[PDB]
Amino acid sequence: MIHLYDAKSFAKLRAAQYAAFHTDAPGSWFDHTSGVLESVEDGTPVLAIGVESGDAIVFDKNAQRIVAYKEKSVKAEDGSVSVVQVENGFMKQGHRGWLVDLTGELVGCSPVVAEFGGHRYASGMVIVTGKGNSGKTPLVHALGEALGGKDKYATVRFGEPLSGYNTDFNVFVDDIARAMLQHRVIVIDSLKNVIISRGAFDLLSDIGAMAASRGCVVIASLNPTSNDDKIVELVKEASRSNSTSLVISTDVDGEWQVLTRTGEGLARLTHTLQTSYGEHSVLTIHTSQTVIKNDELESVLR
Amino acid sequence: MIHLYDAKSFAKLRAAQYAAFHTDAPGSWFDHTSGVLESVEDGTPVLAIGVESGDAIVFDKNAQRIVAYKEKSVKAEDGSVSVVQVENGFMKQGHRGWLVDLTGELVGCSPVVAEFGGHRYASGMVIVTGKGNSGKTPLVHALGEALGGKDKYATVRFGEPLSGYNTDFNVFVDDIARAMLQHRVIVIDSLKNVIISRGAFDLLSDIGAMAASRGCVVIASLNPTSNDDKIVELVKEASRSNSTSLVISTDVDGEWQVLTRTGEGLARLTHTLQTSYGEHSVLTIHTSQTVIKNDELESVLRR
Amino acid sequence: MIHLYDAKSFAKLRAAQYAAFHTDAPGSWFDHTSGVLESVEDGTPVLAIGVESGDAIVFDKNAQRIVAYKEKSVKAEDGSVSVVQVENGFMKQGHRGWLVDLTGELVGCSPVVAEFGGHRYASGMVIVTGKGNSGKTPLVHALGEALGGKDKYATVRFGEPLSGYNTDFNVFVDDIARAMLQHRVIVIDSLKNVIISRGAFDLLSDIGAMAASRGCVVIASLNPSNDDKIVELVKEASRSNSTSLVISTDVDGEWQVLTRTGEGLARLTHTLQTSYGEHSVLTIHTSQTVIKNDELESVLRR
Amino acid sequence: MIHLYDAKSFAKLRAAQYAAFHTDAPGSWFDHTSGVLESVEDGTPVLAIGVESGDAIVFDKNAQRIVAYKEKSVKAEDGSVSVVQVENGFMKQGHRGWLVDLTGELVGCSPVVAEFGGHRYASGMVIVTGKGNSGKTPLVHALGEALGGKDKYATVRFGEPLSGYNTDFNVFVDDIARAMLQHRVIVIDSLKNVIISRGAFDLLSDIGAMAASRGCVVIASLNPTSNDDKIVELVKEASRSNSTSLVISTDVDGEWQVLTRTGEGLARLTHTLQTSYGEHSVLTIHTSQTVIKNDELESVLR
Amino acid sequence: MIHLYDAKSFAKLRAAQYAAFHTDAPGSWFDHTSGVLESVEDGTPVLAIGVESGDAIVFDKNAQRIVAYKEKSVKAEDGSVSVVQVENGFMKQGHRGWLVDLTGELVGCSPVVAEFGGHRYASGMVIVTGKGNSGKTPLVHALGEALGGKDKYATVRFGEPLSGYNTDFNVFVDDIARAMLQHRVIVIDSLKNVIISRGAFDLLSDIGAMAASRGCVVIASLNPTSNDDKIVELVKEASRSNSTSLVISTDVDGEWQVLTRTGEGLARLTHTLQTSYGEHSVLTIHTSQTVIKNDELESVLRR
Amino acid sequence: MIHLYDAKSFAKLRAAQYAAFHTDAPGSWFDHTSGVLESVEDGTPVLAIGVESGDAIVFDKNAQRIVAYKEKSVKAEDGSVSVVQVENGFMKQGHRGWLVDLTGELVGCSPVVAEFGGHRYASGMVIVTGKGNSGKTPLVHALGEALGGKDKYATVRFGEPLSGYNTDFNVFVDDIARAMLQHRVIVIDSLKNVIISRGAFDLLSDIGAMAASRGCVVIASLNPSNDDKIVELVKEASRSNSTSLVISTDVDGEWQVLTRTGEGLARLTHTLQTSYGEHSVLTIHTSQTVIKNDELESVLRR
Ligand SMILES: Nc1ncnc2c1ncn2[C@@H]1O[C@H](COP(=O)(O)CP(=O)(O)OP(=O)(O)O)[C@@H](O)[C@H]1O
Ligand SMILES: Nc1ncnc2c1ncn2[C@@H]1O[C@H](COP(=O)(O)CP(=O)(O)OP(=O)(O)O)[C@@H](O)[C@H]1O
Ligand SMILES: Nc1ncnc2c1ncn2[C@@H]1O[C@H](COP(=O)(O)CP(=O)(O)OP(=O)(O)O)[C@@H](O)[C@H]1O
Ligand SMILES: Nc1ncnc2c1ncn2[C@@H]1O[C@H](COP(=O)(O)CP(=O)(O)OP(=O)(O)O)[C@@H](O)[C@H]1O
Ligand SMILES: Nc1ncnc2c1ncn2[C@@H]1O[C@H](COP(=O)(O)CP(=O)(O)OP(=O)(O)O)[C@@H](O)[C@H]1O
Ligand SMILES: Nc1ncnc2c1ncn2[C@@H]1O[C@H](COP(=O)(O)CP(=O)(O)OP(=O)(O)O)[C@@H](O)[C@H]1O
Repeated sequence: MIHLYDAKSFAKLRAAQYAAFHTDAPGSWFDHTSGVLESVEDGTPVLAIGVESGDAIVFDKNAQRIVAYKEKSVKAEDGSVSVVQVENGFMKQGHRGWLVDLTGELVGCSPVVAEFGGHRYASGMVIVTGKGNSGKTPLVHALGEALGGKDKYATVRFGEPLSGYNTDFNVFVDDIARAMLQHRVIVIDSLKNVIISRGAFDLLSDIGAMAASRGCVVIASLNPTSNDDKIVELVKEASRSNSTSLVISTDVDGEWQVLTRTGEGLARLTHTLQTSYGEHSVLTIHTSQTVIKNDELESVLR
Repeated sequence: MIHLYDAKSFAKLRAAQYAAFHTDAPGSWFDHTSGVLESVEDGTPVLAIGVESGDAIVFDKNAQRIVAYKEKSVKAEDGSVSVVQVENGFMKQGHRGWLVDLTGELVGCSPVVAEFGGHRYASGMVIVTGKGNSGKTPLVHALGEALGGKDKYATVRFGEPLSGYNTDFNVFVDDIARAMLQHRVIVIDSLKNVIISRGAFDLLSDIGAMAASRGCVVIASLNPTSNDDKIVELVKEASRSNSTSLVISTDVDGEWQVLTRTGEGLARLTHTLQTSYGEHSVLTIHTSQTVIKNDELESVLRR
Repeated sequence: MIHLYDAKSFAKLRAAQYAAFHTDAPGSWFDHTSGVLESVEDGTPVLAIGVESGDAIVFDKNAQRIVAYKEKSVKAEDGSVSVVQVENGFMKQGHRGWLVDLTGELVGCSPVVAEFGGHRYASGMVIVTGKGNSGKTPLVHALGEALGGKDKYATVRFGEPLSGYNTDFNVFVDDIARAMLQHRVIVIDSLKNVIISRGAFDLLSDIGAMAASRGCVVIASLNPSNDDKIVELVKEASRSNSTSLVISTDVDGEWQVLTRTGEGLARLTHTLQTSYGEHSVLTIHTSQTVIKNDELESVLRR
Repeated sequence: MIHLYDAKSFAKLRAAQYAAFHTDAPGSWFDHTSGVLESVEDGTPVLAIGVESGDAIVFDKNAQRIVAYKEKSVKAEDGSVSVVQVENGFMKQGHRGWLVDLTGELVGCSPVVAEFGGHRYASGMVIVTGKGNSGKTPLVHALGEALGGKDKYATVRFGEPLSGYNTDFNVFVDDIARAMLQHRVIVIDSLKNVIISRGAFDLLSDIGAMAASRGCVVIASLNPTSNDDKIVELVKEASRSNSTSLVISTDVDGEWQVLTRTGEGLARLTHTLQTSYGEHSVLTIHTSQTVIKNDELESVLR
Repeated sequence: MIHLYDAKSFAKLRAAQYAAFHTDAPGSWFDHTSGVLESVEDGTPVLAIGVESGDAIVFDKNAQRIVAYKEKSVKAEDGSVSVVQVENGFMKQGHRGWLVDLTGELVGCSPVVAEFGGHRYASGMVIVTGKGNSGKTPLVHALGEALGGKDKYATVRFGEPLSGYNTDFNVFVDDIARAMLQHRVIVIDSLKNVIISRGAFDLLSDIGAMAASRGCVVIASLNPTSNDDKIVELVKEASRSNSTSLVISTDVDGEWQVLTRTGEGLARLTHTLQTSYGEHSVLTIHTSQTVIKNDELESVLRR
Repeated sequence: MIHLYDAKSFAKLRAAQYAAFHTDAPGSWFDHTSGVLESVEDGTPVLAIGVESGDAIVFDKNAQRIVAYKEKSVKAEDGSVSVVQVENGFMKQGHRGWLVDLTGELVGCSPVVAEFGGHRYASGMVIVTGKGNSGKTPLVHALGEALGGKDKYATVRFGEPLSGYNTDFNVFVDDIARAMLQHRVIVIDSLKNVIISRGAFDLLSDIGAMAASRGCVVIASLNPSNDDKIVELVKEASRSNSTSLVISTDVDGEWQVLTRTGEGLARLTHTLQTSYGEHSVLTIHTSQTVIKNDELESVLRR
């Protein structure tokens, strides 16, 4: 819905947005939204996500896909009406994203998902990428472990010529839906095959906001291997604007720069990570706030 | 409809167009068109806007979407007939835009929406853009507040990987329709995701005229930072010709140039704004008439 | 239909074409075709024009749109049959353009629409364009007034972010149809939004011939963007879709008018001076040379 | 159909092909094929041509369009079966082109259509084109007159912003069909608007063979005005390979080079024309065999 | 179907493939496959080829097109099932190409179609092409005559602005189907108009294998004289990989180089031809074994 | 399905992935998955693969295509539901790939398919490619023989102008399905014709994972044309759609083998020598080092 503001209520929102990342307890937003999801009546649609064609499939609070749901209308606070109808497995009426209000008056946040090694990490989508020798798959799994902390992290596998990997996009979004409904920390290997169908475009534009509204983090690897002007700019756009955070490799092997958006038109934060390998190529991130401007960001985006 | 003119009636129109921006009371056009909207019979379609596919959804005066409306014909002054029919939520007959006459004989106006810091601002669409370090989201909200004045301004959120943001285009146009039906000052964050489907193209071409006819201002942020020849020229065209005003960043951080179209084939006006940040990144525009030619405009249009 | 010629009847046509522009009374062709239109039986289709999709809508002599019309066949002089049928608002059978013969044996003309300041102006489409500081919207309205003379000129508004402007292409062609059925002098602001759907392409290719056959003039502004696809389409429309061309020059206020006088005839050029009065109203100052194709192509660069 | 050959019967064909251009009486082939057309039973389809969509409309021997025709099968000499069926104005079964055998065993010819000023001219399509100041519309009409000789030549008008011009492609092909069924010499002004829909592509590939099989000549003007690599190469291909002859302007104003294909894999012939203008821009070709190689042809094709 | 191999049975195949070109009697494969075709039951589909749309039309052993054929299933040796069904003139089930096994265990062959002037020529598709002054149409007819020897060669005409030429693609493939069902030596003039619809793409990819499996040769002219990067690379690909042999003109007028694939991953053979013209432009090839590497091939492929 | 991990269970997986390539008995994974396939109930769908259109055909354990199969739902361990339905030969519900779990908890492996000449070879897809004089078809057959060892290898033929070759894509995928259901070592000649329809794109993205999950190896030849669109698609398929890469070098007869050993594991390189015998039969001469991404990208240029 839309929101009305004056000087006073806008200052309150900016202060609440600041708190969502800087002062709130790591993972609290996730716990809150779980409660919201739990309070929903049984079989009521909570989430819809786009399939390859651009149609959308719909899920309830138990990550069960809904085949049939009679049309129902909900009048929101602003006066706008939300209609939802599902027929033969697909959304007849409604929109893509959260079909129930997870956020209320609190929007444009970057809720804090976890803290690790003296740094706070944002929910939403984190894109792991860059050129050079530093490996992306070992990094996503190490971050997934670290930010999961006490909790296990979920791995969604997609589009690699290795054993057990799904290559069907429609199963991919079904995995992603379920992961976001049930887990705070999610890893995606890999995002290469989506980078084009309507579903693939829908996902790039939908997932960061879906994740941020849930308070979960989706950590996807994206190898920018191609030299093609069409596809390489789509990697830059997804890295710059479709993602909530960006983890990118550097000149020095093992080293990475993390770029975090802290909220709606707020300062973007940067820090550096050191890493090293153990047995069977398991990566560990070494444990032991500065802002970045847009000219620094565009320089890094190469 | 079409309008017939001679030397005498054309001079009258140019003089009335001048008044709409230069002399009329800020926000008066908006108040007028509200009255017009209020006088419409209940459930009668007043506005239609295009969805992703290029179909269109339709609304009444209370920003309520219309599912069913029997075909009805209205004979305008020029002799042209307007037909409107809605079936299963979508427009079967009719056009995109205002389905009732908000403007009458007064066309090509650029109605003054507000005054702030010694400068008058136009209704229609304002595109906020440019390259460099100066931030666009803090600027749209500051302008939204300033031009709202005594009134609150409405925020439509779209296509950012942050909490509570809608990313479905069909909900976006539903938010925009409602905002324009009910508020003088509107902010859009952000216009990146529309910049391509028929709906997205329809919106770029429809919104400025919709806004200007209502006497409300839509203030949209558009980051041009990507470097593809296809998409960058579409940002220039939208900035040059789809927008009623243009707010663009400069070399000096915090500083912006405002370029305003004052009316149908009238002089384009430029002025400069200074800004600074307060607590939690809230931007304030500092408080305390010159024309710009097309070669100056094209020079500025490079970013 | 098709026309058969020998040396003698071809010389007659060239002489009649010469007269249509050079010697006939300004506006006489328009008056003639009005009479033709008036003589048509009531509700009989006279004009069809293409909508966004490439379908076409149809009108009668009173600029009223026709929803239903039973199939009817007309055998022309050459033996060719013209069939017209309208169903549910759209043309089922027939063609785009004038559905009744306005021209007879007299074709490839550039009928003279008006005279002003010692120069004759052609009916058909006039494209107003060029780069630099000289303004196009003030010029189309000044020309519209001047060529209207004793008569008012009709303004069709399209695709500008200003109050009261239509942005729906289907209403645009409905305005244009009506203007051409009822007025000698027509202004279009602006042609930028058509410059792509089938309707938009149909209009660029249809309007000059529609106008020239009626003996009315359509004066459209077209601001010429730096994309190779779109810029060449502006050159083609300026070179070959238009009957006349009005283009700005180095000196502010000054314009060159390039007029096609008929089917494979000499193209004529002259110069205009202009200045502004109050509320930005433009006046054209009151007080025959041919142009070759190498001069034309030189001028066509902007 | 297909044709079987040995050394002896192939030499006979080459000798008969030589005769079709070099020794046969000008216009004889046209007279022959008229007789063939006349001998066909009434209402039997003789010609089908493609409309904008790629569907095709069909005609009988009197250039009357056929709405309905029951499926009929004809067993040719080679054993191949030709099926023709027309329903609701369009071809349900059959092919584009001549639906009856005009040529028999005699194929790959360039039948001589006329003789004028000491030179023989081929039937098929003649494309008139080139850059520079020499005008194309005056030239097509002068050639149309000259090659028509005792007979009038037919003019098909298409896609110019002048009075009486059709701009609907479906009417254009209906005019062309009729012209070819009833006249030896045909002029087309202009071919710019086809140069893209399936019909337009079909026409470029169909018309030369249709014309050559009838023994009529279609003389089309094509202004190569565009500077676009996509469209300019399509003008070169149409000029090189879709046309039977090529008339192209030169450096010297008034002067043209005619390039004629004399038959299936035969020598291409070149000659030069002088021209000048009279009253109301009527062009006269001045009255008072050499082969061209492929490297000379490609040089000229610029 | 698929084929299983070990070292021993693979060596046998390579030796049999060698024989198909090098030692077998010229035209013997064609005679064999005729016998196979003759043994088929009446009206049973033997060949399907793609039309402009990508649908396919089907023929029997007498080159008669089939309108109706009830679904029938055939279990091959490998266990795979071939289903064929024709309805309303078009293939409802089945594939493009030979609908009956012409080849059995002997695959990847390159069967010898004829011998002329001390050189053996392969069945399959021969593309005649190149730039310069040497003419392609006189060459295809001369080769057609020479390789036909005692037998007449069939000419399929397509897409030239000359008398009696078909320009409809659907008739073209009907001519080609019939020619391949009934003749060892076939000429196509010209392949320019296919060089894009699904049928045209299907044909480029289907014809060489169809011809090679029959043991007939299709000799097509392809003028590459146009200069567009999209279309010129498609001429190179068709010349390099869609054709079984390649005949290409050289610097010296009248002279041509023939490049022959002798079999599945075997050595490619090159030789040179001299030619001259007689009466009414009839070309004669003058009468009285070396391998070419891929770098030599790619060098030659530039035109 | 998705998999949950902590530090401990992730280390176990990496150790199991290491074993799948490095320590497990060559071909053991293939033998296991055969057993799995054998245990399936008769006529139950086990594999679906995409046809030219993007629809998919489905097979059972005996490589017999399924025309009809009533909708059936299977609840997996993670809670996700797999639905399969086949109607009129095509998949109505379900996904592309293995329709039964071949891999369980063990995913992202590169199961060892064979050992030959002191080196271990991975299942999945091996792309054989490169520029220069070294021949690809003789190499795929030599590798097919060598890795087959005691077992015969299956050859799928596609898109060459030679006798007995299929050129229909729908038969190609039917051959591939069957080969993978029944054989450990598979050769494909050739992959040029797929390199574009939805099926062709689906296959490039599906085959490596299908093969790796089965524990069979598909060895395809791909000759790399000088078009920027198509050449980058060859690089992407070589870099990321394939499990291993065999590429020719400067020295004739010599090849470099690049092997992915598992999910985000070290890529291994070794060199092969070859020579020809009689009738062009190639023999690979009988008698671990890692490669970095900058070395890989250097090699990827051809
Ligand atoms: N023990 C070890 N020591 C150093 N580097 C290692 C390692 N194990 C794995 N890596 C690194 O991890 C990389 C593999 O991860 P990525 O960079 O994501 C490419 P990928 O995922 O294997 O395939 P892709 O290119 O298709 O995505 C290897 O190239 C290697 O540099
Ligand atoms: N306290 C502060 N001081 C200086 N600049 C600030 C600030 N708070 C916010 N900003 C500026 O606000 C900008 C954020 O808005 P923008 O960059 O214009 C659009 P966005 O929110 O980054 O979406 P995008 O990344 O998809 O473009 C930053 O570039 C930053 O420079
Ligand atoms: N009084 C005045 N003095 C000088 N120039 C004037 C003027 N009034 C108007 N103009 C010129 O006329 C121009 C307006 O017409 P145009 O620019 O050609 C159409 P536009 O308003 O830019 O809409 P567009 O987006 O379709 O181009 C202005 O740029 C201005 O320079
Ligand atoms: N009396 C005369 N003397 C010399 N040249 C003349 C002439 N009358 C006509 N022409 C020539 O004929 C030309 C017109 O024919 P074309 O070259 O075919 C262009 P067009 O047909 O007028 O428009 P197009 O460019 O849309 O096809 C003029 O440009 C002029 O050069
Ligand atoms: N008597 C003769 N002497 C020399 N060359 C001859 C000849 N007769 C014919 N030719 C050659 O045969 C060629 C004609 O065939 P090609 O050019 O290869 C295909 P085409 O018939 O021209 O169709 P295209 O123009 O669509 O390519 C001419 O280029 C010409 O050089
Ligand atoms: N006895 C031999 N000695 C040397 N080289 C041989 C040979 N036998 C075969 N070759 C080489 O192997 C190559 C054949 O395999 P490739 O070229 O890689 C596939 P192709 O036959 O060109 O079909 P393609 O069109 O799919 O590329 C020949 O170019 C040849 O150089």
